Parts: sequence; C-alpha cells; structure tokens
Amino acid sequence: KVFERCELARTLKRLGMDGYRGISLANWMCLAKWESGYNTRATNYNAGDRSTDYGIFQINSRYWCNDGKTPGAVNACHLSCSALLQDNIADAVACAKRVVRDPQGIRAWVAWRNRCQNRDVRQYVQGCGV
Ligand SMILES: CC(=O)N[C@@H]1[C@@H](O)[C@H](O)[C@@H](CO)O[C@@H]1O
Repeated sequence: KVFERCELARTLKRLGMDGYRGISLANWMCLAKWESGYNTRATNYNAGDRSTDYGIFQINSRYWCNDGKTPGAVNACHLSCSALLQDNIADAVACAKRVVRDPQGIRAWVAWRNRCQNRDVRQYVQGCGV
C-alpha cells in the first residue's frame, strides 16, 4: 500500500516510533518519504552487491532480513524480507527499531543523511495530529 502522509504519521506514532532511541516522528517520516514514497511494497535490487532493499524503509537484505538470495548475508531483525512487504508495517517498524539500536542510529540509512539530516523536517508531520 501507498500511505497518505498523515495516515502514516499516526500509524507510526501508535507503533511507538515517536522519539524511539531519540528519533522524532518527523525524522521517521522523512526517511519513509525519501526511501519509498511511503510505499510498503517497494523493492530495489542492488546489482553491485546482490542485495535488495525492502519496503517502506527500504531495509537491506545484507544485514537486516533474510531473502535467501543475498550472498554472505545475515538477518539481524530475524524476519523474512517478505515481512517487510506487508501493508501492515508493524514488522517493518520492529525491524527499523532494531536497526537504530545499533551505533549509527538513524544514520544507518544513507538517504536519511542526504535528505533529512540537518534539515527542517517539520513539514512532514504538520497537520497530522501527532
Ligand atoms: C538500515 C539499512 O537498511 N541500511 C542499508 C545500508 O546498510 C546499505 O549499505 C545501503 C546500500 O543500498 O542501503 C541501506 O541504506
């Protein structure tokens, strides 16, 4: 599914993402916008290293989920990458929380560094009631 902006903001809030490990909801929204356009079924194959990015946060198979076809990969979220393609984003959120329990935090997604870091991200949650 493709979420509408404020629908996603409230969904993420109910799932406990506002301020998780210090990360504001607006940062999570900025991440989802630029990774996938709020699209839970999005996939991106990385021919360079044979990994694939999955779902609304475009979480990568080399480290975070298992798809069986990524060489020398691990599965730190202990999920099938299929779980990151559901309309219900609970599992994707659990995995995103696992990602940011590691040292880099939200910087684990390079797109966040390029599109959200040191930026005014307040627009992504304006009007959503969060
Ligand atoms: C949290 C996460 O999935 N990070 C991955 C990152 O580790 C990877 O090296 C990069 C390359 O496509 O894609 C994503 O940013």
